[PDB]
Amino acid sequence: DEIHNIQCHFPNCNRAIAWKRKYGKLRLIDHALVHCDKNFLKCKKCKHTCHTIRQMRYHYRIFHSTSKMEGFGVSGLPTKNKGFQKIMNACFADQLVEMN
DNA sequence: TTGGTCAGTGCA
DNA sequence: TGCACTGACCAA
Ligand SMILES: [Zn+2]
Ligand SMILES: [Zn+2]
Repeated sequence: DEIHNIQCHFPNCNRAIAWKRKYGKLRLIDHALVHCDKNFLKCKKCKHTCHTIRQMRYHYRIFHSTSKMEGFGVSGLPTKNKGFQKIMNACFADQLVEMN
């Protein structure tokens, strides 16, 4: 369970993500969403939507300073959506197989 | 300012 | 096991 870099397989993406098993899937999903033009992340306190989990972290920090960010793991994401799955499998298909 | 990254981990 | 959340460095 030592940190190893996982190369993103999105076309022309040169980013690798440092990864180990305790981390789980979320930071890989989060990087895959950088390549996504849909807005699958929906705020639970207002109508705002955005592309990545990280952007939603920044949204709660700035716009909902007294709220706890909740339900933004795998279990709370639209993992059965076909467009979502396409982006995931374009980036980290090997690591995001058992996502559902 | 925005937020992509690393690093981290208690508990089911 | 790995989920789903924490704090923080630093590029743009
Ligand atoms: Zn990538
Ligand atoms: Zn909001």
